Amino acid sequence: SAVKAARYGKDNVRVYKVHKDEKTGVQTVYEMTVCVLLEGEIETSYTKADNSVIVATDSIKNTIYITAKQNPVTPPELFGSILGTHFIEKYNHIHAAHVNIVCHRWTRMDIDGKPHPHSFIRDSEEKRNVQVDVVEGKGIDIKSSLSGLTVLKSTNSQFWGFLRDEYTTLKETWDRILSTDVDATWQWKNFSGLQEVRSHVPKFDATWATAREVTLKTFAEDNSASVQATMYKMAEQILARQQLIETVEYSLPNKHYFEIDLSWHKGLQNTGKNAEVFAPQSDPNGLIKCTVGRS
Amino acid sequence: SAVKAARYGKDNVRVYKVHKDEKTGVQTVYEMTVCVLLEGEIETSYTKADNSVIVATDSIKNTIYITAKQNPVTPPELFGSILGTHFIEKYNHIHAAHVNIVCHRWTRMDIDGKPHPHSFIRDSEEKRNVQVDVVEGKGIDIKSSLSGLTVLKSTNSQFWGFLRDEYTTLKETWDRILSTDVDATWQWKNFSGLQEVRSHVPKFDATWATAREVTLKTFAEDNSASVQATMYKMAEQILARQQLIETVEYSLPNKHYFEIDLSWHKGLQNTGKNAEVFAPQSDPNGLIKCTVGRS
Amino acid sequence: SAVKAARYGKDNVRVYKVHKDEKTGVQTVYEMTVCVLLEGEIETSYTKADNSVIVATDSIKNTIYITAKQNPVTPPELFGSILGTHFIEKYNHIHAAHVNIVCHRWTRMDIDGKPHPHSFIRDSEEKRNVQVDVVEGKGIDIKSSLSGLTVLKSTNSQFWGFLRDEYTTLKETWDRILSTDVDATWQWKNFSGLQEVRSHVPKFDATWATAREVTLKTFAEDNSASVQATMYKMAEQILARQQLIETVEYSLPNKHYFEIDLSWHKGLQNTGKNAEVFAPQSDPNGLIKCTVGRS
Amino acid sequence: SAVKAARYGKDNVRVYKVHKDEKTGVQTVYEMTVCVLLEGEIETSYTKADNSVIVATDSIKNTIYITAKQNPVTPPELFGSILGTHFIEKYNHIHAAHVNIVCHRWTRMDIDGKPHPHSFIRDSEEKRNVQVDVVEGKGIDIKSSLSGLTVLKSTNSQFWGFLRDEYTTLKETWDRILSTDVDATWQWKNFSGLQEVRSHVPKFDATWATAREVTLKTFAEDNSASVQATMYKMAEQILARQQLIETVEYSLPNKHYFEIDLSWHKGLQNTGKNAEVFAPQSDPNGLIKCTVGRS
Ligand SMILES: O=c1[nH]c(=O)c2[nH]c(=O)[nH]c2[nH]1
Ligand SMILES: O=c1[nH]c(=O)c2[nH]c(=O)[nH]c2[nH]1
Ligand SMILES: O=c1[nH]c(=O)c2[nH]c(=O)[nH]c2[nH]1
Ligand SMILES: O=c1[nH]c(=O)c2[nH]c(=O)[nH]c2[nH]1
Ligand code: NA
Ligand code: NA
Ligand code: NA
Ligand code: NA
Repeated sequence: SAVKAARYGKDNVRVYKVHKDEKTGVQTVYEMTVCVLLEGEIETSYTKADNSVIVATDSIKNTIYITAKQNPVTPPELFGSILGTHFIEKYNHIHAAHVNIVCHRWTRMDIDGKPHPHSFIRDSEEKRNVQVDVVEGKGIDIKSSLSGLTVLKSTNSQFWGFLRDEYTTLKETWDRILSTDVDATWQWKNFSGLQEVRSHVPKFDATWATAREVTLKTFAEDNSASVQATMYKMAEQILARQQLIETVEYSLPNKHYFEIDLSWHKGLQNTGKNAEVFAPQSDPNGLIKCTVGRS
Repeated sequence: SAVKAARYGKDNVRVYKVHKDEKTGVQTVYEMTVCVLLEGEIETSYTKADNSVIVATDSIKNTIYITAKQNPVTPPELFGSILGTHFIEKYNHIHAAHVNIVCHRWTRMDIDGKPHPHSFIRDSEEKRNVQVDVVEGKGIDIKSSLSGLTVLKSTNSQFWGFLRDEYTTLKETWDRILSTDVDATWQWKNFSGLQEVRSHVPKFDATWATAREVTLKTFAEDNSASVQATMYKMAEQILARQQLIETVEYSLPNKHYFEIDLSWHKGLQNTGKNAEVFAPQSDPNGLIKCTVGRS
Repeated sequence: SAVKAARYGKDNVRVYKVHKDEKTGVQTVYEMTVCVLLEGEIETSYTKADNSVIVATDSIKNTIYITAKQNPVTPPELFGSILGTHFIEKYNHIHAAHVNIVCHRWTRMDIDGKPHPHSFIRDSEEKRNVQVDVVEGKGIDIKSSLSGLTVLKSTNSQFWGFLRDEYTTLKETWDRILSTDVDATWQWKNFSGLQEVRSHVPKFDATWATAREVTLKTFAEDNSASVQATMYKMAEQILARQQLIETVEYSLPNKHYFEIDLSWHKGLQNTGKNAEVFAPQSDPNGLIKCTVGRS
Repeated sequence: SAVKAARYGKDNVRVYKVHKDEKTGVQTVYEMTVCVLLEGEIETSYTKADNSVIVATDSIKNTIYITAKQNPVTPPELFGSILGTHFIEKYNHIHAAHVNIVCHRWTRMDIDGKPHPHSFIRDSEEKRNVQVDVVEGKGIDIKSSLSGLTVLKSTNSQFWGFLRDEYTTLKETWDRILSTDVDATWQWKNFSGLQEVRSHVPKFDATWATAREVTLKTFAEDNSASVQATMYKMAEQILARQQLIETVEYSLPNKHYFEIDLSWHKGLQNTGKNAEVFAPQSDPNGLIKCTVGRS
């Protein structure tokens, strides 16, 4: 037998960092969950019980904390690039580092219409994520995403005109509920190394903001023909607004809300134009994906 | 043997309702999870396989939907009272109904600074809950709560002056992080029946708003001596502002954030006044509770 | 305002203990999750920011580990009694201790038909739990339970003869699937203190075994008239077999499996006697409870 | 813009099937969760709001149930191949089908040492999974796996001889606890179509059994030098025993159990050879992966 691929590291490393402006007294917090997996000339650890080539995963953990202490942790695209570059530059035999970061929300509280200097609220489970692959001699590949953005619109969603055969029972409709959990990923052009990532630092936060804004506005305003059509509209607008992204990927469940026929009870009308009470379905769910690039 | 207590019903009933203003075109959605358990003269179902006394839990499910169709579902204190009263009035042998409702957030989206007429976002997993007990000949007992409100403050939390013995290793501190998940419950005076609940309907939403506001403001502004002291301050202010509540109950975990000593690495200073990077701890956690009433 | 009730402590304390027989070399492991909440003369911590009366929850955590080091951790009824008694005897002003323990399964592996001396498997998420309340001057109250025991029977479950009115759509049936998650609690007679708990130590493991055996055998062999009737049969047999228990409590969901009508497709027969493929329903679910004591 | 990739379908489709031997009366149940995603000439659904090319995901759901009614659902490698082949043969414009199946455990109960004819227990959350990719003109690719197999050994695990630099604090050890959640995947040689999958049907269950047996025996008996070395041993034995598998992939977390130093309390000895009580750590965790193929 032979080792065809191998990677190892530390997962689920929770990190908090605070910044304190001592001249205004305003504090700012950051909280993330980090995973770092390494690749390189490490097969003998597997095949020959040779631990001399292992950078202990405990040491990987320490390195994450030390790196956070000595460098900015925002935007996460930059922090992940710094972290990954460290491993490939420090260890001769380590040739690739894979960094995943999940950013948790801590939004400043407003007290009596004023932003509070050191108090925060978690306003949703939506996450801002990055995947950074640092590969010796091949630069830095970054994928940015938002996930866990849950939305619903109560009307201005349609689904008709689909294929009908002997497996089909679904009725066509011109007015339904649409709800989803948004997972959206934008893939950056390859960067040659950390200097080039630094040169583009302002683009990371602005592109995340744009992706979020485009997603919400398109969802709210599109008289949707299907999930497929709406998500394509989102992707094409993001691409038009940031030339340094190569592709946009959406993964959207269709979280179904079923009409409930009550006419068996005293002739109650609760379907079609009379539909007021619905049954949210936990499973199954549609799952729709697409990757959009430039022609 | 003998049956000492018994209750049965339907759990995890998901319900959506929409309201449509046809003159402005604005839509408003409500989504909840409902549980209904019944008590009464039903022991023979257990002891004698006598199903004639069982209101099927499937029928309980249908009744929830029909009741939502025919009545307002806000505020949840009212809906739960209506639902519970139905069972005890409709079935001679059913003497108590226990209704629990969890309200999920669907907050209207703002698009380009305007509130959107039919699009919504889940801005956090915080819930608004009610527990309504309807007991024949003893009125309606209501407990209202908010839960899942997650907050953090980065400073202006202290913990010193506690008991020190041979089991104690914890250092005193005058500056720490405080983070918690707020669980807060206010218990209403008993109501004689549904007429009296109706008479107080505006008090339910305003009291929820007050409890939320008092919790956030007290958390943000209190230079906290302990979790115990801060939560008492919250409870006493709520009681002072709504005479119809009898008690306020808080249940707060202390979600610990540990300092990380890095001095072993190149003499790095990351403790005390130099603390910038911390390790959020998933477990264990402190758990602090209290029930406050009027003297 | 006034403090009407208060308790505080440490939750989610994970503990492992190993026992090593150095003469046979066999090792035995135990793993649990522990919560300890205290009550007593502690109101001034809440009302007056007086921390002098607080036994720090960090110290409670240390005490759990020290107690596990110095005493047996099985059966959990004994360990919890020891732990709770410690707090009320050591601290004059602490008058009640509430201990909850969740026991996780580590079952010895059999390798080539031989029990392995130091290797274990988690064979299910079923838990063995205890709730121990130690109250100064009122002894020791213990509730033992098993939870997370998930079972299914494919036939020999019925449900007919229930109440039918204008809210009822459910069809009667003489052959259905029955599946549940068993939650079963037996409440011991009050014990006067730790000496009396020690005197009964062998009864704790045997009574847990009996409760488990009775539950599985009754579920498997009863031609069930309803969940209500089957659970009563379980409870009465447990009571008959351990005189020192006062009550038995069951809480059972009915996890529904729905028939799927396929006759719209090529006349396929998949209902009633022809039912082969079913749709497991995640929600809603029936919930059935009862407490049985002795006449 | 242009669509670079697209797939869509139904997720989280829960399915139960029963088999009844009417001559012995023994029943056998199967329960799974199924996902089916399709690819093909469907871009116009995204770009042009052309729903005529969409096989509705609701119809995909119906097809899963109908297919389960008309065909064996074991072994899952066969069922998934049948299901995927259906879509590419039935729809001219659908060229790839991706089927994922999760098999849930329902193990027959033994009552009084006899296997019960229709009663089952869920003995762990371990799953048996398959991923089947059916691609028009390129056959059938199958990946089989077991996941959620949680084990612990209390000794005969070591970790020393690793790289030590200024990021390293971890002590070497010759005796530690090792615990993991096993995720193991074996990739079958490509099959030309459904006829060839049928010809190998007995190999699927036997290879799953072998992979499970090899994993448990190797874990139990290996005096482990590291997670890396132990997992390689497992992979190489599986490859040696089934010539039709091309690669074996393991993904193993190292779920850490920390020693607790108690010497600060009355000189208690609980480290090294005296270690009896340990602290299970929920996070972070090591993560170790490798893919093994044949030289
Ligand atoms: O937007 C949708 N797309 C689909 O492909 C689909 N299929 C289905 O059943 N409902 C929907 N809705
Ligand atoms: O606010 C707190 N209260 C306590 O009772 C306690 N105990 C502890 O260890 N930390 C804290 N903090
Ligand atoms: O065993 C059952 N008990 C009930 O009370 C009930 N109600 C229902 O709809 N199904 C069942 N089944
Ligand atoms: O088996 C192990 N492998 C590692 O790579 C590692 N790293 C670490 O800190 N502990 C371990 N243990
Ligand atoms: Na390198
Ligand atoms: Na009544
Ligand atoms: Na005492
Ligand atoms: Na095809």
